[PDB]
Amino acid sequence: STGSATTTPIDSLDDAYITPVQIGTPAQTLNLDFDTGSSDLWVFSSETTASEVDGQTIYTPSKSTTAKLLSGATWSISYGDGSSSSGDVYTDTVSVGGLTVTGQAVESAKKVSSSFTEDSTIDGLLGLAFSTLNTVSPTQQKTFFDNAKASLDSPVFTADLGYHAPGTYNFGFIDTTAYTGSITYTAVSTKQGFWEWTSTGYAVGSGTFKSTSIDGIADTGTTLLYLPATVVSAYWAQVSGAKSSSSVGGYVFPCSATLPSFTFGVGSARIVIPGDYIDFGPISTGSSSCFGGIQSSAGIGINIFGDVALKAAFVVFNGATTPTLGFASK
Repeated sequence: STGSATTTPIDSLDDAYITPVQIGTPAQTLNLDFDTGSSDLWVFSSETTASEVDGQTIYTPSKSTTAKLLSGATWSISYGDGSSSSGDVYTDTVSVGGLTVTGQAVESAKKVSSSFTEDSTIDGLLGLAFSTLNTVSPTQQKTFFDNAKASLDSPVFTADLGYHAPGTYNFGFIDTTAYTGSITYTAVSTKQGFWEWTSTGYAVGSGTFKSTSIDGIADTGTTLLYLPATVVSAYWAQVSGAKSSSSVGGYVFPCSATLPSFTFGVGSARIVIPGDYIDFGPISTGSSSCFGGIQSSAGIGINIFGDVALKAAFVVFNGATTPTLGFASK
């Protein structure tokens, strides 16, 4: 089997992407944030505290003839941005782009943190990291991809995120028309539960490529590109007026600036992020200070190839017995 679904930016900055997901019988369609940096499929639901729902579409398990409570199971998650959610668990039928999994753990939120409530466009998350990170207790549950894998034509999914435009998540096949050139594959460590890999270096604008190993994770659920402070300083030094602002929380630059591109290495190959992709707009409405899309990871503990980087590529998440990542230009 295969599946194919369009993913759509939630706003004009590409802050996140939502993909329609069918849950239950009859289907309840929720727009989920597919997140290769986490491993829980959780949804706003009829069980979510009413004051914490503000415009999201909810899953109502009592209206699904295929829903079953997973007795005793609870979940609780905290993300790198400080947000969180928790609740209980049902199993139900879940379909993405025509690919159906029966008995998928659907984690129903009883509580969500304010950032989720305040984002009416995201009805939940669909995790695509390794199932070892799944938070369900006392019996850890498998991701949608893990459950689907054996049925797929090939044990892979691909992320093709758009710049200010829709893109595609495919399951079970490589669309060879969706990228240019060849796909360069690179080794993955699953030791932290992430799609963790090592970039071979970087360049700023038309500058020379610096060969240096940068370990990080491919994370569709993170907006920006978080890299070591040395790398980030080298980038923003090429933007007149750019500076790191403790009060704003990162590098800012004059909105009148033209940003240079940023290149990252994948083996001997190179992925070029156009300068425009690094502009995240005014820090507040009407400001002439703009927020940068490349930020320091120094306070995170891990480097994160978030959407800024991933949307410059066609990305293969190869879930074979030894997983690997593939990147192509597009």
